[PDB]
Amino acid sequence: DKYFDEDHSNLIVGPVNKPRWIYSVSKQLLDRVIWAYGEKEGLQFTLFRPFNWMGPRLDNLNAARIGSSRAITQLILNLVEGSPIKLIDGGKQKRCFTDIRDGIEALYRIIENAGNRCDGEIINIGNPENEASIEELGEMLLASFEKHPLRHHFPPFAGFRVVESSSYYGKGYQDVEHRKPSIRNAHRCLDWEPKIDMQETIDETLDFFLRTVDLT
Amino acid sequence: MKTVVFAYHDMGCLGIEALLAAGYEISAIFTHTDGSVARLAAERGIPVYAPDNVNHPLWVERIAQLSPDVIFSFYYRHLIYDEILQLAPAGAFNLHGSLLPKYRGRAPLNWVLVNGETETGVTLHRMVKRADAGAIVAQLRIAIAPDDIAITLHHKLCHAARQLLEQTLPAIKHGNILEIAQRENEATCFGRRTPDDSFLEWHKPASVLHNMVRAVADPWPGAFSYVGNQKFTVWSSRVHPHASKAQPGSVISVAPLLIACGDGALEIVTGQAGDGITMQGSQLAQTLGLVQGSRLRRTRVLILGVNGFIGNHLTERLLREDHYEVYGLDIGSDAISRFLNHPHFHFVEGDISIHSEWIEYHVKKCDVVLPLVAIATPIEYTRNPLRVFELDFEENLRIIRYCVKYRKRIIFPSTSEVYGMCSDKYFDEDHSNLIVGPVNKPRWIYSVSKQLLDRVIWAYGEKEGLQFTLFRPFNWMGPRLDNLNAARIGSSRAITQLILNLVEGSPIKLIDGGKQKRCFTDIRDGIEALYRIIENAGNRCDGEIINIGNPENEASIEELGEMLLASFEKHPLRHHFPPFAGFRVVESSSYYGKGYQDVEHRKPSIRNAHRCLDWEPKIDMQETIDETLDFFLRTVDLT
Amino acid sequence: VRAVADPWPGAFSYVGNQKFTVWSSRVHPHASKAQPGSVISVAPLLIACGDGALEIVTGQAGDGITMQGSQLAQTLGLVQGSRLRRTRVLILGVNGFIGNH
Amino acid sequence: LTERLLREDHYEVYGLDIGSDAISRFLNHPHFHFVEGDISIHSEWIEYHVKKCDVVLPLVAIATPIEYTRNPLRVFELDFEENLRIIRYCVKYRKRIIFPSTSEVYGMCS
Ligand SMILES: O=C(O)[C@H]1O[C@H](OP(=O)(O)OP(=O)(O)OC[C@H]2O[C@@H](n3ccc(=O)[nH]c3=O)[C@H](O)[C@@H]2O)[C@H](O)[C@@H](O)[C@@H]1O
Ligand SMILES: O=C(O)[C@H]1O[C@H](OP(=O)(O)OP(=O)(O)OC[C@H]2O[C@@H](n3ccc(=O)[nH]c3=O)[C@H](O)[C@@H]2O)[C@H](O)[C@@H](O)[C@@H]1O
Ligand SMILES: Nc1ncnc2c1ncn2[C@@H]1O[C@H](COP(=O)(O)OP(=O)(O)OP(=O)(O)O)[C@@H](O)[C@H]1O
Ligand SMILES: Nc1ncnc2c1ncn2[C@@H]1O[C@H](COP(=O)(O)OP(=O)(O)OP(=O)(O)O)[C@@H](O)[C@H]1O
Repeated sequence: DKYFDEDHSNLIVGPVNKPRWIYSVSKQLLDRVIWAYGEKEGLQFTLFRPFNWMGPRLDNLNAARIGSSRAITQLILNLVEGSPIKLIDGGKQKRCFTDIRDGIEALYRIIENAGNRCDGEIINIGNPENEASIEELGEMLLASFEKHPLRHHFPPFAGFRVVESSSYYGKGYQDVEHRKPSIRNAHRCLDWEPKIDMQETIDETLDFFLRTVDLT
Repeated sequence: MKTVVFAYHDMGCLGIEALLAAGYEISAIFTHTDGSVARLAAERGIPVYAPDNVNHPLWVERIAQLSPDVIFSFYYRHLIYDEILQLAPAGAFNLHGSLLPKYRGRAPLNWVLVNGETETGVTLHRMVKRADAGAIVAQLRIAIAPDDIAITLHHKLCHAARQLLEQTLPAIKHGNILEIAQRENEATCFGRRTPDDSFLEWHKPASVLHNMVRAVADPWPGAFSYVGNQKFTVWSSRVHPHASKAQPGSVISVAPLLIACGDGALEIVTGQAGDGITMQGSQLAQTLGLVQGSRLRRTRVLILGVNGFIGNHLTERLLREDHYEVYGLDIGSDAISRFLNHPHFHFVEGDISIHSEWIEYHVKKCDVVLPLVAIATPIEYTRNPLRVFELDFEENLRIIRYCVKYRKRIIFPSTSEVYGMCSDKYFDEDHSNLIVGPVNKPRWIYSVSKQLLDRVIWAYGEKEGLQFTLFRPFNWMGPRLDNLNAARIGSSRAITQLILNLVEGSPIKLIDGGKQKRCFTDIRDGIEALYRIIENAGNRCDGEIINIGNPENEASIEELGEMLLASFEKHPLRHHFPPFAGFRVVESSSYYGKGYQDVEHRKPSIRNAHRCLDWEPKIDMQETIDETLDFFLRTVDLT
Repeated sequence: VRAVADPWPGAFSYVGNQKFTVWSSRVHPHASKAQPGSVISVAPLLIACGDGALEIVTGQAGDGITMQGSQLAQTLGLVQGSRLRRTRVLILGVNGFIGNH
Repeated sequence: LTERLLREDHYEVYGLDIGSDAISRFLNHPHFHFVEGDISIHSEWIEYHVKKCDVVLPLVAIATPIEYTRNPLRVFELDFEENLRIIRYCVKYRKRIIFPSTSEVYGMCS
C-alpha cells in the first residue's frame, strides 16, 4: 500500500530462509496476543508504531562500529572515521524519517489518553512528509557534515559506494523498498500532526554525535 | 585481443601467462578464495575479482562493460553460464584436462589413473550449453607412465597445457582455428569423486587397486581400507603377480606388507594408520596389529499427539515397517487403541502441559520427534486466540527446545496457512512471501504463530546445529479428520463439518459464497510423503521445508460441497439421514465471528517434495471424499 | 612485510574497522609533510611513514584475494586520508581479610 | 545384586535404570519391581521410593576411567551431583543408605 494502514493494510514478509523478518513476525505475534488479551480479558492497551524516528541518541557511534545501529547513526560513523558510506543494494529504497521530537509528542499524547480515545487503538507515528531514499539521506547528511564547525577534525570523505546487502547484513537479508505511514488514527485519537522537517533532524543528530567524538 | 579470464590454481596461472605472452590484453580476472591466480593478477596489475556467483546481473553487467573480444576459462571452479558467455564475439574457450570427448566429466586427472589409461591430454574447446561438449579448437596427447601418480601426471598435463596454449593461442588471436566438432557418440563423462570413492575392495585385481592408490596418492586424500575398526591409508602400492591361495583381503606377509587381492597381491610400500605419520609398510603393519589375518536396533520415533488425524495414520504406517519403534502420548486414544497390542508401539495417556517427566525423558531417549499436538480448526483462532497461542506456540516451543538440548532430530509440522493470502499461483517453500491481514483480523494468530516457530527452528538449525525438517500439509483429508461431534461446535475442518450437515439434516453453508478454493490432499498421500521424510534417505531433508499436497485436487468449497452431496445421495446408508436442507451462502462473521478473513486460493509447489523425497501425490479428490464420507457416516449410531 | 611475506601470515594494518595485509612493499625516500599513517596516494598506494613513505604493491583486504595496491586501495575505501572505560572487578565477600585489603 | 536378593524370600526389590537387558529376566518375579527411568528426570518415582523403601543403593554412575579425562563434567554431574541428591532424600526420610564408594578414593596410596 502507498500508506501502511493500522486497520486495513495486509502484512507481508518473506520466506523463512530470510531471517531478517524474525523481528517483524515476533512483534506482530505480540501485537496479536495483546489484542486477544484486550478482547478476551479486558486488557487496556494501545499499540504504537514508530516510523523511522531519528535524532540525538539514536544508538551510538560505538555500536555502529559493529553495524548495530540504524542507518543515520551508521553513516555518521562513516563520515567520522573516514570510511565510505555504503548504500545497501543501491540505496534507492526509501523511508519516511520522523523527528524524535514529533514522535515523543505523539507518544506523550497517547499516555495522556485524553477521552480514552486511544484504548484498543493501533497508532502509527511518522512524518509521511519526510520520505527520502537512503541515498538522499546520505547526501543530505554529507551536505551538513561539510558545513559543520567540527568538520576539519575528521578525515576526507571516502565517497558513496553501492554494496550487496549480503555483504553487510549477511545471508538471509531482505528489505523494504518503501515505507510511508497513514497517520489518520494519530490525527483522530491524538489531534497530532508531525511538524519538524527531515533536514532539521539530520542537523540535530549529526551535531549530537560529532560532539560525542573525543578529539585528542 | 581483449579478454576476461576465469582462472584458478596452476592451469590458471600458466593460462594467464600464456595469454599475456601471446599479446592479449586482460581486462579482468575472476578467481576464487582459498600457484595463486590472485597473486599473479596482483603482481601483473590486472584487476582480479572473486565473487561467489559471477552469473549475477551486476557482474554480467560489469563484465559486459569491459567489452571483451573473447573469454577464457582455465580451471575456474564455479560454473559460468550462457548469459555471460555470449558477451564475447570471438567466443568463449575452456581448457579441459582430458582428450575430449573422453573423460568430459570432472576430475579427469584422477579418473584416467583409476581406469588405468595409457594416455590422456589437454583440450582447448569452445564453451557451449553442454558441459565440455563444445567444438575442439586444439588437443594434445600425453603418455601416462606406469609409475605415474596424480601429482606427477598433473605436472605432465600442466606442461602440456603450457605448450598447447603457447601455440594455439596466437592462432585464436587472428582467426586460424577449426571447430572440429565432438564425436558425441564417443564422449565419456565422470562426476565429482568423494574421498569415499578411494575405498579399496581387495576382491578386485591387484592392478585395479594399484591404480586406485596412484589415482589419489599424495597430495590427494589417498586410497584407504580398514583393519577391524581401524582405518588406514595406502600411499605406495606395488602389484605382485605372485599368486597366493589366500582369500582376498587377507594378509600374506608383514614384511613386505603384502595383501592378497582377487587377482595377485598388492604390496603396501608406505601408508599411515589413521591420522598418524606415514611409514614403511612393515611398520604400518605393526602399528595396525597385523599378522597373517584378513583385512576389512530400530529407530525410535516419538509422536506427541499420536491420537490425532496425522498421528494415528502415521502410526499405522510406521508400525508396518519393521525398523521402527513408535512412542506416543496424547489426551485421547480411540484412534490408536487398535495398536495398543503391537509390540513396537508404546502409548501413554498424557498432556503436553503436565507430564514432563515422560515427555522430556522420551525426547532424550528417541531419535526423531514429531510434535503434532495442536489446535488447527479455524473457528478456534477467533474464538479462543489465547488457547491456540499457548498450545500451538508456547507448548511446542518447549518441545523444540528439548530437542536442541538433547540434540535430536525434529520433524516439525508447519502449515500451508503460514503463506496466508500469498498471491503466487504456487506457494513456494523457498521463495513465496507470506501475507496475513491486520491485527484486527485474529484468524491469522495461528498462521503467524506457526511462522514464528518455523523461524526459531530455523535459527536453532543455523546457529546451533539442530537437525530439522519442516513439513507443510495442504488441506489433507480422509477418515478421522476431526469428528462429527466437534463439528457440532464448528471445531472441525470443512469436509467433516459438511458431513455433519448431511447427517443432521441442516443446510451446508458456504462461507462468503464458497467460491474460494483449496487443493485437497488424500491422507494416504500425505502420510507417504511424511514417512519418506522420517526415512530421510540420503539426509536429503535436513534443513528443508517441504510442502505436501496434491496441486491436482484444486476445488472451491462449493465444488467440495457438491461432490460430497453427490456421493451422499448414492450412499447405502443415505435413507437413514434427513432430506438435504440445501446449500446456503453465509457471511463469514456469522460462523467464525468478528475478525475472520480467509484465503481465496491455495496451491502448493511440490518441487521440494519431488527433489527430497521422489514423491508425487496420486489419489484423486473424489476418492478421498468417498473414503471420508463413508467413515463418518458409519460413525453415526443408528437407533 | 618482507620478514613475514607469503607463505607466512604477513604484515597487517587497519582501515578503520577493516584489517588488511601488506604482501609487497617498497620504500620511497620521497618525503611527504603528511603525518605518518595517512594516505599519500591511491595509485600507487603510498602510505606516509615516520621516515619516508611505504608503497603497498600488493595486499588483501581481510580474507579476500590478493590484488595490486591501487585495487586494494579501492576495496578498502581509501582516498587521501589516515590509516589505523575502567575494569569492573566483582568481589564476593569483599569485607573479608583478603577482600578489604 | 538383584539376582542375589531375589533368591532370599525376605526381600522386595525396587529398581530404576536407563537400560533393562540385564534385569529383564527378573521382570516376571513377584518381588522385583523395575521401572525404566533416569535419575536426572524421574523425580516423583525416585523420591517416593526412597520414602517408601528401607535401604537405598545408589549405584548410578560412570566408572570407566577414559570418561574421567574425556568427559570430566559429565562424570562430576552424574557421579557427584545426582547422587548427592539421593543421599539427601535419604537423610530427609531417615533411610539407611548403603553407598558405593570406590577403591579409587585411596588414589596412589603407598
Ligand atoms: O524505526 C523504524 O521504523 C524501523 O527501523 C529499523 O529498520 P530499517 O529502517 O529497515 O533499517 P535501518 O537500519 O534504519 O536502515 C534503513 C535501510 O538503510 C539501508 N542502509 C543502512 C545502513 C547502511 O550503512 N547503509 C544502507 O544502505 C539498509 O537497506 C537499511 O535497511 C528497525 O529495524 C525497525 O525495528 C524499526 O521499526
Ligand atoms: O490443512 C490445511 O492446509 C489447513 O486447514 C485449515 O484451514 P482452512 O483450510 O482455511 O479451513 P477449513 O476449516 O479446512 O475450511 C476451508 C474453508 O471452507 C469454508 N467453509 C468451511 C466450513 C463450512 O461449514 N463452510 C465453509 O464455507 C471456509 O471459508 C473455510 O475457510 C487449518 O486451519 C490450517 O491450519 C491447515 O493448515
Ligand atoms: N494438551 C494436549 N496434550 C496432549 N495432546 C493434545 C493436547 N491438546 C491437543 N492434543 C492432541 O493433539 C492431537 C492432534 O490434533 P488433531 O488430530 O486435531 O489435528 P492434526 O492431525 O494436527 O491436523 P492437521 O494435520 O490438519 O493440522 C489430537 O488428537 C489431541 O489428542
Ligand atoms: N553467606 C555469606 N554471604 C556473604 N558473605 C559471606 C557469607 N559467609 C561468609 N561471608 C563473608 O566472607 C568473607 C571472607 O571470609 P574471611 O575474611 O573469613 O576469610 P578469607 O579472607 O577468605 O581468608 P583466607 O584468605 O585466609 O582464606 C567474610 O568477611 C564474610 O563476611
